[PDB]
Amino acid sequence: ASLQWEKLVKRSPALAEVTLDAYERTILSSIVTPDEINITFQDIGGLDPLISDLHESVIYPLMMPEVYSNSPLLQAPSGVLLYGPPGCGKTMLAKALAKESGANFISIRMSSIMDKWYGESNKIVDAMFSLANKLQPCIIFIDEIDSFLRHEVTATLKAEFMTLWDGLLNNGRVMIIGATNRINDIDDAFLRRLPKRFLVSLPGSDQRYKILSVLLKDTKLDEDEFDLQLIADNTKGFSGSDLKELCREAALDAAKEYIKQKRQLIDSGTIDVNDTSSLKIRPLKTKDFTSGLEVLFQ
Amino acid sequence: ASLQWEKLVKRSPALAEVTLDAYERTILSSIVTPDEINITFQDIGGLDPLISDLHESVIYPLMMPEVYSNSPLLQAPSGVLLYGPPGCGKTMLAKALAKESGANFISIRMSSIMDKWYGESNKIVDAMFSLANKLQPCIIFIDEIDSFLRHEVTATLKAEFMTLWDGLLNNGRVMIIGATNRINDIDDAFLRRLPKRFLVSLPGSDQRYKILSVLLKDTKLDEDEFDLQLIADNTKGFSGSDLKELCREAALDAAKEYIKQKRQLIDSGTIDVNDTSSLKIRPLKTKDFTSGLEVLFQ
Repeated sequence: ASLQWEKLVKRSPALAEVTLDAYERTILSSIVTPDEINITFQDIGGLDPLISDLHESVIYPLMMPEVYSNSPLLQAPSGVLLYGPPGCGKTMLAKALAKESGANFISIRMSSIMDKWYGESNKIVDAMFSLANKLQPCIIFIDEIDSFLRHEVTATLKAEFMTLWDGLLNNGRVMIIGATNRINDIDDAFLRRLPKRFLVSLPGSDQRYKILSVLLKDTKLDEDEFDLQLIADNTKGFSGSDLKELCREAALDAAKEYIKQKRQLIDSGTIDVNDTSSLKIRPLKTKDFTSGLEVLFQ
Repeated sequence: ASLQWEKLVKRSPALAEVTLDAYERTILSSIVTPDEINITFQDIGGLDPLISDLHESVIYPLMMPEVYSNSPLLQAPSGVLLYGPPGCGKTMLAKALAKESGANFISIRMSSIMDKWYGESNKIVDAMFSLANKLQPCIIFIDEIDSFLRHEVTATLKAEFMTLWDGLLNNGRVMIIGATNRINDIDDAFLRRLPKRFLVSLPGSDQRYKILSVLLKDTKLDEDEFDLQLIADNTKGFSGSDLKELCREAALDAAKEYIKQKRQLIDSGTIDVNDTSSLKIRPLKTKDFTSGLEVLFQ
């Protein structure tokens, strides 16, 4: 990949004094430079509500890293998450972000890494954070982040990757951008590291139907008094993560009745404190979702 | 501590079949049972805006752990943070929370642990999560969490403690409650693990003055056009974390002028892209804080 290295050397003259190692050369082919990206923000319609926040969170820290590294009150986010329903253009938006900020772009395909290296894959993940640190400003892009790193070997890679992710905290020039269609399926350990999340677009009635179906797939619903279609039709403006909060509020309403009757039995001397009794959290109803619809504004 | 163990055995009869180890017996003295706590919510005035959220986040998961462990849509928070200005009663509120929910209460004094054990302190921290798991429901209380675990030895304890903190995620019966007067000084790795944060009370004008003073202690302020007292007097309703967002917005306004003039110089061919020029992020002014005052509502 001597041809790839010669171009990045001419862009920043200080790069010719840098030496890669054996594992970093193999990943050098996976690097996309800003002049190779073909898409801009102009080619993407509907970014008007996001342009301002995208600059403050992504574009400015990459173009202007001296300010965030010199100012205590200014910090670049550890990771940025772009999410929306299927067909919102999350992958092209990340490429536009890379070109709009003049930063390099590396797209991790963990399956492509794992299938080629197996047990040696952690050295490829490690040599990729160092390579992104050398080719700064560099955007580490993780598409379909909900499935990123799913047995016991895949758990070793997670603990290693999170250590590397927290390592670039003191680094305004390296950014991790995640993209997903299933925000509710993102590992909680990832979401803790994505402080900035950008809603690309809203899900339609059919998409909100499927989101609620997956959210309630292991929850006991009422055989008579439950209506998925009515709930999905009256949740316009709800995102995937807003619908999860609606299901959380619905289950909370039933759990309140549960603990109210449980206290009534204990405070009336009916049952023991540790007594297992007839108390089972009741199946959810349509009213629990209709009566918790204002969770969207919280 | 055979006397302490006999009381906890009579409260829950299944506990007499449990065996502690050598390190867990030493911590058994540090356990406070609900009948030893003397304070309730009635003895604390001003909790009316917080009572509802305190139940959903702390009291209900501890009294009703079978529901959160049986319901996928219901999860107990990993950690809860109680914060407010000095004199808000954060420590007594955590004790009221423990008594109101009938859970055991262990107060970690890391200095008391470190001073007694030094290098063996990690085994005491480890034997304390297991002891809280056995004496469930148990509240792990961390007061003055901003100073919790601050050289290289104190970093080993952090990585160990965070591993234990993430270990009790699958545990509705063990909760970590942190308290602080300096929320802006909390380690970011802690804040990522405190999803629920309860504002006990608001800081007064004098307290908002000191908060802004510490926040801006390393930031270049204008010699003529800066007024701390005016900003502190007109930030009523701002918390400690809201004042940090105000300082973040102020520094953002100056950084916008910086990157605007930087682009003007590059787009006019005046300077090189990597040219170090006369561009220095300008000292903050009073107007940057007055013009970013609506960050409180975001």
